[PDB]
Amino acid sequence: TTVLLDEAVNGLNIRPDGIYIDGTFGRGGHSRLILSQLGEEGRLLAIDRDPQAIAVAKTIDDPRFSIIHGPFSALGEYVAERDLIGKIDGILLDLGVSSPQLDDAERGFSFMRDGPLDMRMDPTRGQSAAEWLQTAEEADIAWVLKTYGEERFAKRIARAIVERNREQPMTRTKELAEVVAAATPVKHPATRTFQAVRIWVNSELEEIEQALKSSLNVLAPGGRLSIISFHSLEDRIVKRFMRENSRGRQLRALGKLMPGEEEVAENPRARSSVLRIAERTNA
Amino acid sequence: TTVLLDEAVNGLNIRPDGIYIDGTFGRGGHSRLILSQLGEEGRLLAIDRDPQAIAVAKTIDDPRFSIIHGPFSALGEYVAERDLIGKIDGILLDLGVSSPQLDDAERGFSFMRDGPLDMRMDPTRGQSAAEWLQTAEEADIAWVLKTYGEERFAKRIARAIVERNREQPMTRTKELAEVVAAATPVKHPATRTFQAVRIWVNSELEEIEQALKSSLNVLAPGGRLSIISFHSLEDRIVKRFMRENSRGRQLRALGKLMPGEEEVAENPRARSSVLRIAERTNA
Ligand SMILES: C[S@@+](CC[C@H](N)C(=O)[O-])C[C@H]1O[C@@H](n2cnc3c(N)ncnc32)[C@H](O)[C@@H]1O
Ligand SMILES: C[S@@+](CC[C@H](N)C(=O)[O-])C[C@H]1O[C@@H](n2cnc3c(N)ncnc32)[C@H](O)[C@@H]1O
Ligand SMILES: Nc1ccn([C@@H]2O[C@H](CO)[C@@H](O)[C@H]2O)c(=O)n1
Ligand SMILES: Nc1ccn([C@@H]2O[C@H](CO)[C@@H](O)[C@H]2O)c(=O)n1
Repeated sequence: TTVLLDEAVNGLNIRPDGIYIDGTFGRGGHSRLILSQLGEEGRLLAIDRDPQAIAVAKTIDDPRFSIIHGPFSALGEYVAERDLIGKIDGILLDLGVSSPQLDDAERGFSFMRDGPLDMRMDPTRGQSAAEWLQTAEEADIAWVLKTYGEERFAKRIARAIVERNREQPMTRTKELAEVVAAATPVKHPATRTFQAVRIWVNSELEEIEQALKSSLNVLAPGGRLSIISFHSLEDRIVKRFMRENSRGRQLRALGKLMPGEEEVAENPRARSSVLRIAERTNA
Repeated sequence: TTVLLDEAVNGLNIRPDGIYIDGTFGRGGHSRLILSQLGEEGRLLAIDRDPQAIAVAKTIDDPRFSIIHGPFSALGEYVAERDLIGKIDGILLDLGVSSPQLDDAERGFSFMRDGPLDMRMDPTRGQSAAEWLQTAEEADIAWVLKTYGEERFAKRIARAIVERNREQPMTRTKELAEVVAAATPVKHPATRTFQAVRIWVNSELEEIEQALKSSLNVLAPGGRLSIISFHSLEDRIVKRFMRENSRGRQLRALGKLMPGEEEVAENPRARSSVLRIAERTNA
């Protein structure tokens, strides 16, 4: 069994007639897993901001299942639209990018394979990486790199980026990667930068914050939160939130699980993953 | 699934040909569960200081299984006796009393049903509760009550106990319970006292400390620690130990799980249980 799949689903404490949210449908792994544990009175409501994820979800032929296209920050609204306030028995969030977003160079997440410098989980709307970098001030880019990338060279990288875009506007991931490599002495030099930019383009951290906030208001008594963070910056947020809300009383923190050596050798990208689980009290 | 059984066993990350220790055999629940996941090359070594537990283990007819009668603090020695140093793939400890110890009034753990004031997990040796209380100084008893019981009234309770034993030596659990109730104003008054005395008679906290210490030396690379604490005083120890030894590098802490509302309503005594999991690194 794995932390990432088996433990995360366990965390939801599924009952057959319960009502669950998969806030990060992706390719339906968790969703299918949850559905297989639901009875005929069970209900699964799924969310994803990525159209391709919606395209997968669309094919699921189950009257108990539905999908919403939008950010999981609007979780509270979705639940209100359906008069489900206080009737959610579990919310699962499997945070970060999907494998298709990573593997399809055209989605523009990769500095390894060339593609449009995009980085949007939802390319239907909002500002792309290229546009953001094309308009942003040096100080802005620097702050993004330091805060979301933990990039020591944020200032010089931001400088080099601004200069480049002043002279020859960047449009492709490989251009960005090459500018970052050049700007830095000498892992790959552009990794943290790409993470920082991605996190900015997608508001990933604030998204998590807002979803966690709304979760308290939508959960039934005994309702579960089962949240997988991909890396430290997300996890910091999940931990802070569970800590603040369980000390005293609206939540009871039920703990935290990380993948062992075997699971990480089996799956490399699980390296920094952290599952956290909590439960809505009666307060 | 439960934290107490399913999650704890998951924590061991069992491979079919691995070598595991169940340090708290009890009635063989975990042991049977582990065995069912072992192949023909697998090995389970079990420990318990309680003869009745040995009497259960004895009936298990499996060449892969063996039982040792002694404190789990001697874990390191047992493993050395068998030339298994560095070859243990997992150690499970399910801490505290067994249900039979609780339910059999004659074992003298209960202030509800009368029995000999004993409280020994291993009645074959060591000093009983009655003997300890019969010889101990007021200040000693007081310290035990405060530290292991978190009993506010430790001083007056210790005083009353000393006086009682000076006049009419206590020999039965109900005598102790009545003395404690009388000594205190007015839950049940004797609960914390009984816990404190039990913990002293059995050295439960130091036992845990020593076993954790030896575990580092016996574990193979990737070897697991899966430890269930029954209450806060044990858990404090497990947490401290995993924290100290994973910051920097001999252990990697893999997290912590607590039972949710449902599991605690299903099982009352799981109320304060905490599962912690770790893994031996290569250091
Ligand atoms: C790590 S994948 C989850 C994969 C899924 N658990 C599975 O088994 O296939 C994360 C998914 O959540 C989506 N996502 C990430 N953040 C989101 C957000 N803030 N709002 C809506 N969807 C989001 C991504 O588009 C991606 O498809
Ligand atoms: C909570 S019961 C474990 C029950 C077991 N997990 C099962 O499934 O049946 C704890 C057992 O561990 C034993 N035990 C507790 N502390 C011990 C110690 N320090 N050394 C050896 N055995 C101990 C007790 O005698 C008791 O039988
Ligand atoms: N609608 C929007 C979207 C993005 N921004 C960008 O936010 C950054 C603030 O550090 C700056 O980089 C700024 O360009 C904005 O100002 N308005
Ligand atoms: N072999 C032993 C066993 C127990 N004790 C008891 O340990 C307590 C120290 O606070 C005191 O209560 C003391 O009686 C001891 O001194 N020697």
